[PDB]
Amino acid sequence: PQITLWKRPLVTIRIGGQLKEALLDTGADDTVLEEMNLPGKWKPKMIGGIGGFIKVRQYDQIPIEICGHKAIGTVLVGPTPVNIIGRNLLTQIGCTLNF
Amino acid sequence: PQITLWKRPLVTIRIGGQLKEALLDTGADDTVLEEMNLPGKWKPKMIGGIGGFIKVRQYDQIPIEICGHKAIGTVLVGPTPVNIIGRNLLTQIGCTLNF
Ligand SMILES: CC[C@H](C)CN(C[C@@H](O)[C@H](Cc1ccccc1)NC(=O)O[C@H]1CO[C@H]2OCC[C@H]21)S(=O)(=O)c1ccc(N)cc1
Repeated sequence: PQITLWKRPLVTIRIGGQLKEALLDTGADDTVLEEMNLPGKWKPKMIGGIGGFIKVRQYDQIPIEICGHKAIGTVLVGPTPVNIIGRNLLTQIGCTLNF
Repeated sequence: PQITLWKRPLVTIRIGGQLKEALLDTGADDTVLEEMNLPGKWKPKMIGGIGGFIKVRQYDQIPIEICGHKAIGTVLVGPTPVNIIGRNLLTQIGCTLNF
């Protein structure tokens, strides 16, 4: 689709058989999801945002269907204000900015 | 233009003197710029993201040129690590997400 920006670009994602709303966030290098259970090994990591640093759990090679488009990549789980889809997965679904 | 997301979507903006590099950020509701001493009235505000909140000064009706496109609107100013062009101005320069 083409998504305009008068409203937040929120879309439905499917991860681990669950449906969630997430924000298409071109300002995010990484994909960061609110606290949830994902299977498999994870690694403790830290990331910084506008307000400072948080601790996250890094899950590698996780499938997510974003608005009908398949991605398989790194997902960070931690205390983000909202689920964000960052550039690591936006590139996989062929997302660009246009003006 | 079309901007892929392999790299951070940084572009040149102008606000007065001062050309700056800023992120075209679909995840930011409002534009937030690094500390700078703008003229005019303003109001304090707190904006939240990963890590928590920062305090900013909200200036209204500030003209900004973004990649040669004219925009005018709210510009938040505070201790952000990166200059961020948010949705309030992205719509003004005709910017969409496409995939
Ligand atoms: C609530 C949604 C989202 C977290 C809001 N943020 C915009 C976001 O694009 C920031 C923009 C941002 C970029 C870089 C530093 C700080 C902020 N990115 C971000 O936090 O990304 C993190 C995930 O990947 C990593 O890559 C960048 C930092 C990490 S924000 O910076 O906090 C923000 C919040 C409110 C306004 N008005 C403007 C900006």
